[PDB]
Amino acid sequence: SGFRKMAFPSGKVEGCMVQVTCGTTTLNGLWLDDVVYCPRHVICTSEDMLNPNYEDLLIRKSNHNFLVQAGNVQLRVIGHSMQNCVLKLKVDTANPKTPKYKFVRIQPGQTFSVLACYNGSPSGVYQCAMRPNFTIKGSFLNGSCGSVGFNIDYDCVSFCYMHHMELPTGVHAGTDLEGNFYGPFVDRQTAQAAGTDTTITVNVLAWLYAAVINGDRWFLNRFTTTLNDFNLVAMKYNYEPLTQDHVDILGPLSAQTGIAVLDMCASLKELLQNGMNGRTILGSALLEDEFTPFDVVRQCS
Amino acid sequence: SGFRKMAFPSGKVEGCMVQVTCGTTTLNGLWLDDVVYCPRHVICTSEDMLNPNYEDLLIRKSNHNFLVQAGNVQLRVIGHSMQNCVLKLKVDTANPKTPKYKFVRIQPGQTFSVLACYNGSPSGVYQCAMRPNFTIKGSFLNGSCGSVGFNIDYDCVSFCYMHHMELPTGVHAGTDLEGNFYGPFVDRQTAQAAGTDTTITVNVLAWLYAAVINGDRWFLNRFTTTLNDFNLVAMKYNYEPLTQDHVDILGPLSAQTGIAVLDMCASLKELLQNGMNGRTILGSALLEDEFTPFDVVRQCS
Ligand SMILES: *[C@](O)(C(N)=O)[C@H](CC1CCC1)NC(=O)[C@@H]1[C@@H]2[C@H](CN1C(=O)[C@@H](NC(=O)NC(C)(C)C)C(C)(C)C)C2(C)C
Ligand SMILES: *[C@](O)(C(N)=O)[C@H](CC1CCC1)NC(=O)[C@@H]1[C@@H]2[C@H](CN1C(=O)[C@@H](NC(=O)NC(C)(C)C)C(C)(C)C)C2(C)C
Repeated sequence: SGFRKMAFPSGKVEGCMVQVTCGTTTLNGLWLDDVVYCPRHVICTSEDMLNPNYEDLLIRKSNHNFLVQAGNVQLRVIGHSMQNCVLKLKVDTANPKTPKYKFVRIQPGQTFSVLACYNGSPSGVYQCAMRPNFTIKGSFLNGSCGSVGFNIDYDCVSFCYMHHMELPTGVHAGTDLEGNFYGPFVDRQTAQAAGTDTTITVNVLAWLYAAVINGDRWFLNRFTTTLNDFNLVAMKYNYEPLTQDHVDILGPLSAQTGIAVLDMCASLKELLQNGMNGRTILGSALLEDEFTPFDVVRQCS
Repeated sequence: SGFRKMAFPSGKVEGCMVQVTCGTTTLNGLWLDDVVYCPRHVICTSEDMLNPNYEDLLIRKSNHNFLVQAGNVQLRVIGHSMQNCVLKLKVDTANPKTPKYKFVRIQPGQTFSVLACYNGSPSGVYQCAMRPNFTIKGSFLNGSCGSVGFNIDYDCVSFCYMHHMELPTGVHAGTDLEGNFYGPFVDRQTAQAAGTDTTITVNVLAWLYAAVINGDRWFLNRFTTTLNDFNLVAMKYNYEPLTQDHVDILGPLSAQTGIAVLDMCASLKELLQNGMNGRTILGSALLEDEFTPFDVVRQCS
């Protein structure tokens, strides 16, 4: 019983966090086998970041320009390369705490846990969703760059995010672990517009199913809608369109609760048109959209 | 920038979680040095739990009645004792992953991270507050008993909660790590009334300071109140009284933001009397009360 924003246990990732220093710039790195991954702008001075040519900046760097600290132990860099927006520092020692892992590039609307780190030391863990506009609403201060986002499936850590930058609205942007940014952003200190964000409709529906599983039921009704009629209301309230693939994904939850997906859409439509009128769902006065259907099944086990 | 419900990194606790089986009952245990701590009702059958005499039930148990599994390895119990509502199983092996640790009994309104576990395997981590009525609003399913709550300060894990039971409202109750329940509850399957809960006033104020630190400022005003006048409004809205000790604790946050504690009380009073009128604070449409002043200082670092 109960429903919380639940992150994955962070131990397997904690053992991979290191500190990377280049000149006067210090941030976090991810130590897997004998490679340390970190944002490539660790090689930049502040005046470099305004319009950097990373090829030129890196060609002027040597292995001894990179100071990597794994706790108390300093790791010797024996090689460096650049992949997209990440820097790969080959080190002399294989991380003995390397878990079974993969790199994955996630789709918008998917969730992951973030291990916030500073100077290579983990500070906290929390859940985030990749927004439809490919930003994330994290909690990041100066020094958090290189912190990673991840999911776990049995004994495998799927890394999906590395933190690079903060947007003027206080939201955050970064890359997959192969250095490709999510969204249209670039690692250059220049005006960059984030797209207008939207609400992740399939996640709101999954969260409504979690509420029913936990006994929150006041929002249900006997009406129904068509998938096409629901999407016309969703468009008005800046919700993402619901597809039949979304309906199929919500299959197991609909079967467990006995509430057809299109029936739950009718209840969501009324919540959008009427509001909640002083009531709450799972302790929230807002419609919550950073729980995936998998997140609900996992926690409501 | 940003503000999230942030749990402590869970790695140090993950290495302590084991599985304890007694007959047909299986739950989680905490393995520290050569002792395994778990809820004492692991020795109960379902008909025992309706009105158990734990002294009689335990006197009929032997060491070989306790099956402890640490991952793949089975731990041999060489001794057992009962402390309040916890069972202490002495094992033949000292846990090599034992962190620096303490047992602490927390005050209501304090927060902690929970590592939800099933069959000795960590499932997720989230933040909880000890409610004024000494329940917690966790996320616990069958098999989660023995999961622990904790805080971390540098390299020391302060354990403060072990999970025992679910209340009919879906809220949760448990003990400190020395077996003393929080609140009036007992580990017996009998009607037990939880006290009427209240809102943790000092935490709401801390969260309002976090909002100002992050640029959420619409709720401020130029009014002020007296501590006595504020507490009269707090009593009407089922908020806990604010003490001068609470005011002193909010000192560092008030100094960082330049907003006097009693000035923030005036803004909270207006939020209570008027509502938020379709606005949000730190992404919430409700006044949030499970962030302590320490939680804010830690995350808004
Ligand atoms: C990390 O590298 C770190 N050391 O933790 C750092 C985190 C930020 C939080 C303040 C310091 N990231 C950057 O410094 C990042 C590097 C330059 C500029 N960066 C920013 O995050 C800037 N944002 C920004 O200019 N955003 C746009 C370009 C306007 C959209 C800050 C103004 C927040 C510093 C680069 C390469 C993007
Ligand atoms: C744990 O021991 C476990 N194995 O995970 C278990 C968790 C609950 C969640 C359903 C199983 N806790 C108990 O079984 C606990 C043991 C008996 C009864 N318990 C309950 O949690 C019951 N609650 C309850 O009766 N609450 C009161 C007494 C009405 C306030 C359940 C009805 C939820 C099983 C004891 C000793 C309290």
